[PDB]
Amino acid sequence: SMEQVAMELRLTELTRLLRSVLDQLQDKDPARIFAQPVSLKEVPDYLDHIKHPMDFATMRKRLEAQGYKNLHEFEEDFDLIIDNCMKYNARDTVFYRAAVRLRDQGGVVLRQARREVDSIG
Repeated sequence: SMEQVAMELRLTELTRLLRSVLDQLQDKDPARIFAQPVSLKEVPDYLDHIKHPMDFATMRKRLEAQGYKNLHEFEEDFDLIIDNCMKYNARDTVFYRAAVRLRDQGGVVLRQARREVDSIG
């Protein structure tokens, strides 16, 4: 049907917006602390601490498979990146502080994205 292809046109254009947003988020992480999953070889206890790991490459795989149905789902994954790091790493660490900074700077990007998703539809 044609309406399935308009919705697919909706999902497709959400994906185009979300890719730009992801690239802008991933620019606020020049250290690449959040680029890949935490290594279970290097942190073998990680899953005892963090139940739902996330990272930018994992978000990107999902985006490219048109796996984000709305902005809420995408924000949930970006919030896992931040939140997992602030739980696993102590307040006085380079990791924790990188997450705070990503959260702060990301908020600006996400605030305008929410306006574009509502505005464009």
